[PDB]
Amino acid sequence: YALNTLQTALTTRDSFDPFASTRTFNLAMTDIGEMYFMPPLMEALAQRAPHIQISTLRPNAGNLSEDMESGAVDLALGLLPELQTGFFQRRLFRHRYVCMFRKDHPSAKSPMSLKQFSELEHVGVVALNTGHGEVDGLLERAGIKRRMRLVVPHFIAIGPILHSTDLIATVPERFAVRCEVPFGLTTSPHPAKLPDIAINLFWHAKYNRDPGNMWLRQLFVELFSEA
Amino acid sequence: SFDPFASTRTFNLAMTDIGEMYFMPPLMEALAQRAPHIQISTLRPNAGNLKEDMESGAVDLALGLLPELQTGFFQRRLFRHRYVCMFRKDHPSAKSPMSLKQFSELEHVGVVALNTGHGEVDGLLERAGIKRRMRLVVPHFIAIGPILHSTDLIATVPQRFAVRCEVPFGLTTSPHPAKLPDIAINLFWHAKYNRDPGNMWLRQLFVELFSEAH
Amino acid sequence: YALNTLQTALTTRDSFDPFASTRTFNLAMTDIGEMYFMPPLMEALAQRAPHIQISTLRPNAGNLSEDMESGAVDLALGLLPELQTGFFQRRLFRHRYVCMFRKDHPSAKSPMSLKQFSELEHVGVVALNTGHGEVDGLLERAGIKRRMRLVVPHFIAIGPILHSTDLIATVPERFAVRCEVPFGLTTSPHPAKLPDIAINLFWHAKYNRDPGNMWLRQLFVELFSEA
Amino acid sequence: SFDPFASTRTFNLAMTDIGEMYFMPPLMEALAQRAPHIQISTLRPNAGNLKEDMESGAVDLALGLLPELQTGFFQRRLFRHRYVCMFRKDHPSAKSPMSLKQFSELEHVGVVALNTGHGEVDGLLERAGIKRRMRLVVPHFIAIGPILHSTDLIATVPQRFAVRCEVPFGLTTSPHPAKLPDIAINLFWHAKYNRDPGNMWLRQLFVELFSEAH
Repeated sequence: YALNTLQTALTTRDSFDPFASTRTFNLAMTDIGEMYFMPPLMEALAQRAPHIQISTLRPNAGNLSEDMESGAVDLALGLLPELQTGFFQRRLFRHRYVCMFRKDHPSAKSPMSLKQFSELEHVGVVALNTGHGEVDGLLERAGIKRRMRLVVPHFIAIGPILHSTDLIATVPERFAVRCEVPFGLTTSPHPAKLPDIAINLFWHAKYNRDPGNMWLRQLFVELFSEA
Repeated sequence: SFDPFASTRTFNLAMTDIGEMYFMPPLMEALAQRAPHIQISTLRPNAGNLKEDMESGAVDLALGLLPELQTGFFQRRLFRHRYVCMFRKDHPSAKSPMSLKQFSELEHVGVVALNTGHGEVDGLLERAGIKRRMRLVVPHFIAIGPILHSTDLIATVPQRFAVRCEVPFGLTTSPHPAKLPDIAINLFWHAKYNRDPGNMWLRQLFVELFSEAH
Repeated sequence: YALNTLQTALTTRDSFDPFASTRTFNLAMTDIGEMYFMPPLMEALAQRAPHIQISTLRPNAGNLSEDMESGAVDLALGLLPELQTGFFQRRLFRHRYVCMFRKDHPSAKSPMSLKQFSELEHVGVVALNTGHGEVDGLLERAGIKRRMRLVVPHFIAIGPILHSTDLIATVPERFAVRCEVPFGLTTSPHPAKLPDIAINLFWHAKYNRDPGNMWLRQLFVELFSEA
Repeated sequence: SFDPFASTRTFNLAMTDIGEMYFMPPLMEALAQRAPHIQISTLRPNAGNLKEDMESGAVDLALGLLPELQTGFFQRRLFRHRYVCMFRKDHPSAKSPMSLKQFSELEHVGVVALNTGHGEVDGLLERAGIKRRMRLVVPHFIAIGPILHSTDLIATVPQRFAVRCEVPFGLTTSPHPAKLPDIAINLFWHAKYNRDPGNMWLRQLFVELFSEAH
């Protein structure tokens, strides 16, 4: 603790010029994260730091905690409960779950009732080891019966699937927003009581005062923080 | 015997994220009318052990390149797709067909796509001396559509991914200026299930909707 | 399947006279279940079947599935997702979660805000391997910070604790109802979005047509079913 | 050293359900003013391995009868409580002090309370020839208060449980007509933590609020 903090503060830190910097920042995030964060982020970086490189990865890949300590991963986004001691953290926003289907669905309504929700057919996404993976069990434990026509491991094909079928889906609202116009889809408030999931920004304490890290962090907070 | 309109069976299909985006929408549309009570579920080829799960009937069919699947597996060509180059339709400079000169001047989103046919792309472009300004690297394909919509980035991408993205994200494609090989996409099943009537029927459905032989 | 169903229907079944029956029914249920079900149940049985014996047990005790097959446990109540094939089932109601504290609390309000909820101190109950055990993680995953003054494994002492302190608790609403008057406590709607939990009545298929089982079942449905 | 008013420490106390209901309300009331920033957490003696968890500091103190805790543990008597007999105050016939004759005529809720001092009760009443009409048997004590409130059942119950239930559930007690032994309730700690200042302080708090020596 002590000999580490005093060492991380006595070393000369690498200055950061956003206009000139050529450095690569590595960020951890889920697929929903990638699709939500990267478009506005890359748009902003085009005007603010034109020569940096961004590279993303999923939290499960590599060893996240240790990669963050060594500087190999600069930031992490999501829920990530395993990041505690050694890690600073800051809530960006709360995902609220919502209900999605195609705009010309023959029966689906907004606001959808719990009764209709349970009559209709569904595409589910497993989303293993993320907070969205908890959704199927939350619904099962509320005794909300679901005709599960299709289950997929991840979110990539949800938009296209809902476009061509009468299936409905339970998705984070920021996913639905990135999907409504492109695939011709509406949402409804979720008729089940689903809990929100907090999305946080995490950095290791070694880089709490690194100027480049501080600069990217504050960007994330600037673009994505609702607080 | 196997009756599509009454069957209540669960089929378990292994495919990549491109596979899922490409096969599933038209497949589910077909099933709405042909097998209203079956259940489909997908998984990635790297999830679990694919060979063993297919021998045991946990996984009914696999879609993709999949050179590992040799002995004990039948396979049937479904299509080849080329790599294509993608960008937003109102890109300030990008043109179709795009030149190698422009390709190398412009900024890119790469996707790593590890343990997949699409993961060879970066290596093949390096070895051909094709330099690339890699602004953004991502592991998978989910975010490419929206990223391209909101930036002046360009992506190298399988043609059938581009088919699912062009209209939705307001994008255009160009034939790829680099000499990239085509990717064969095959339907796979274990020998044990070669004559299983339910397998046969779904196999035949995939051929019908996705085979470009004829 | 087939040789079992035809065997369980060709055997003469034991008649049931509620007024005369002297038989012991064994029911599985959680502590919250015991406190909610047993008082009204025993009250009803005093007038309907005065000579039967009831005995309860927790689902984790013994081997529940196998004990139900053999007739050693007659019924089970709760969520119990492990009971599927071989088991009939019927939803009694849905637990909605609620917020509890003493009626003369200096600061607590109804309806409590999410902000106050997170300012105040809490008693938590772990409730391992039940749906109520999921609550702490649901709140953690919504980024709802909680000053956890006290944690207890089970619900027994919640009423008394809330009576003598300024702690608040997150409890099923039927628990709160069995507690409000006795311990001088109010509730508030929960400011967090918590999912309901379904409470079901389960019986094995061997006893689907046993008259005694059928009789107790229909009693549970009669007293406790909100549908 | 150890400073109550600033300490931010977590103490982990093993006790039964009666223990929890009895000790925790007055303990938490005392701490509100004496140690506003500590954290308490409880568990049952059967949960985990108690001996090993106390040696390692996972569990700071244990409250109860606990004859297993011999070598490596100090202990201090806190109180003895008698068994008592409980029923609703407007019971149609039940009287205090209750006779053995009435006790055996009336209907009962028993609690098994396995692996606990209170679990000996059923056996002791059988061996004394005291017959009992056991209408309801439950494993634990949670539901007894409400059950007694809504029925004409009677329960044999530790006196300190009855102390927590009498007024809330509108109940009365009688000294028990059977010859049941008292239950000693002791405070326990591992030898290793005999001079740990934080342990010492909480130990002393328990003695202050719960010791009936003086």
